[PDB]
Amino acid sequence: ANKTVVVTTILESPYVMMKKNHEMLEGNERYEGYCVDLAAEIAKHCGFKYKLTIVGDGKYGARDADTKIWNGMVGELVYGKADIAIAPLTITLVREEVIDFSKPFMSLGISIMIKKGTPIESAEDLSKQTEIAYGTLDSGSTKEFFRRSKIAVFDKMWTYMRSAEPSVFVRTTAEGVARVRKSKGKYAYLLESTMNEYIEQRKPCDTMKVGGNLDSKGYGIATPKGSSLGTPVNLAVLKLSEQGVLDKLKNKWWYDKGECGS
Ligand SMILES: CC(C)S(=O)(=O)NC[C@H](C)c1ccc(-c2ccc([C@@H](C)CNS(=O)(=O)C(C)C)cc2)cc1
Ligand SMILES: C=C(C)[C@H]1CN[C@H](C(=O)O)[C@H]1CC(=O)O
Repeated sequence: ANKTVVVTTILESPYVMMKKNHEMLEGNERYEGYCVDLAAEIAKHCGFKYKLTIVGDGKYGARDADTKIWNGMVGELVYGKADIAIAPLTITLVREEVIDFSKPFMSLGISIMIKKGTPIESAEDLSKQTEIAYGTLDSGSTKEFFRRSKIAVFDKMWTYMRSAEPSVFVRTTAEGVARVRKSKGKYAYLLESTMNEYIEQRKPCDTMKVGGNLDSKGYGIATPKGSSLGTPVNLAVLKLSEQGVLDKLKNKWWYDKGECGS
């Protein structure tokens, strides 16, 4: 018999956040956000009951080089702790080797966030100077993009980033944004275009996404290999795409209540 599906997700705005009064609420109603709405829609279309759970270690999915153990949401799928991950989980080769990804439900690319007024318009711009420091998260797909790259500009940027003092890496999105804002234009934060756009729409409206994206990829819903859930989840993403629901949800959580005008 079918079971209540365990959905692993993560606290990251505007994808998932706890409602302000979550202590007096229970279960799935404790949370709100893009991925909460998406989870609800996927569950509706696939006809399953589910329980939203926040990933234990608060990570996305990387494999320890020594222990070979997978962490984060990917880890929870791999080790049978959860049935599906619904989050801004970037589709990458190393992850798709061990879990199944649906077709992407949101597009994004690595992008540059600057404090307004920063004389930077592209990654090449960053790569040609040191006055304005720049960095990525200390773990995740962006950092890996830089570590792995064979492209000259990106390789130059990685070389700079790994040796820059003090460390140009940050541990959370909030930290990157905060560093940008506090640095009077002396720090630029490399982050997924989706988060960049989100933050750009929030007071005090002092950040800006600049330039084209450095790459082009997507977020996908993840399930363990051979899961019975994989096919219907994928078909559900397809259907929600074609009926305009994904566009509607992104507008809902990104732009509808934007605080920085039009
Ligand atoms: C990791 C990469 C291989 S990738 O991200 O999968 N594709 C690379 C290529 C540049 C690319 C990157 C992103 C997208 C893209 C296009 C659309 C979407 C959403 C809106 C819908 N995805 S869908 O499968 O086309 C749809 C019919 C449900 C999400 C991602 C399409 C192609
Ligand atoms: C927010 C985090 C740490 C996640 C979100 N997507 C990327 C991932 O799935 O690895 C990470 C962001 C990044 O690497 O810039």
